[PDB]
Amino acid sequence: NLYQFKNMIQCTVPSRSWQDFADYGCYCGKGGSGTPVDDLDRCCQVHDNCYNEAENISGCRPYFKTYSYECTQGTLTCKGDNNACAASVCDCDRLAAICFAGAPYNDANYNIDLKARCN
Ligand SMILES: [Ca+2]
Repeated sequence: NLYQFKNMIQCTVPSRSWQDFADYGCYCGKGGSGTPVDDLDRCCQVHDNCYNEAENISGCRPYFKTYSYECTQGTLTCKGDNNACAASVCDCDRLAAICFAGAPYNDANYNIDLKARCN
């Protein structure tokens, strides 16, 4: 769920406030369309697409599904007790969190005008 994803981000990128990734480019947060503006945005595009794919699973609601995971000593792990939905969503979140940690953060790309720039 989003709370868990927030925690994944807090654990792979403790140097930023989680909310720095909640409204960035065309895909991080709200958004879900247009040209990814940079590598961080591309991380979010893959994440968004990953969620859309997980939503094909019956009863699978990525913002809400509580999965089983651990963030310890620099590593994120999706646990074996996860059903197909939980495993898929956890993987989406894990990969995105790792992606965020390796992407440059451009302040100019925070809170961009989606209606104008993400068509
Ligand atoms: Ca999004």
